[PDB]
Amino acid sequence: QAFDDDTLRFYRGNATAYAERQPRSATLTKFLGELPAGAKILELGCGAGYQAEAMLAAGFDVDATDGSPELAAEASRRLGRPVRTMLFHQLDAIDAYDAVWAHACLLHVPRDELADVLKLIWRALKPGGLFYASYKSGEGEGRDKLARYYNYPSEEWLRARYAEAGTWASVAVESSEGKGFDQELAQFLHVSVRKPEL
Ligand SMILES: C[S@@+](CC[C@H](N)C(=O)[O-])C[C@H]1O[C@@H](n2cnc3c(N)ncnc32)[C@H](O)[C@@H]1O
Repeated sequence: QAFDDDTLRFYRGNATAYAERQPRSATLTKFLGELPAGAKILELGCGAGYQAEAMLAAGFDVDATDGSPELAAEASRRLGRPVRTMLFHQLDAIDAYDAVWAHACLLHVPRDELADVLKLIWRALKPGGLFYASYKSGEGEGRDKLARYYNYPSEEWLRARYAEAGTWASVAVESSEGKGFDQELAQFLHVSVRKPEL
């Protein structure tokens, strides 16, 4: 399957504690700066909704979603708006979003299913749309002490999967250094791609 059960089970049993941590906004600010005001944005794996809240306040039309009903519930309370429950592989929209934001969530997709998920995102994006996704880098898939699955890919592996998923007009990648929820130091790869213009 395109999702890991124990990963989702972790978020559904630790939603209160996890909802207390706010993600860094550096890459979000850069992302929004590359979009027109009021852009239509789909957020995948929105978690507690901190970033969806920021995007909405910034004037964007955000369709926030998360695979965990528990976290989606927390996000809906924070946003005062509907945060729907949706697993990545359930996406089936076509040319509906100017951009897609997926912060530290597609890293939970089983390696063999990532390309297919990226293809769904390609289809959901409008021509010329921007898609950002961050991943925890590594040299092989694994699972942390909290039972969360990570695809732990290299930039080269990610680029190969993105190329198989579809034709991208451009692919930009930058890295950052930060501590994960498990308090372990980790490197994150931020992939920003553009869907070809009409
Ligand atoms: C590390 S959290 C990041 C939440 C957020 N974007 C942030 O940076 O705070 C990983 C997110 O991916 C979501 N999740 C895990 N598996 C997923 C799946 N297969 N479909 C969609 N959501 C999923 C989890 O519920 C969780 O909210």
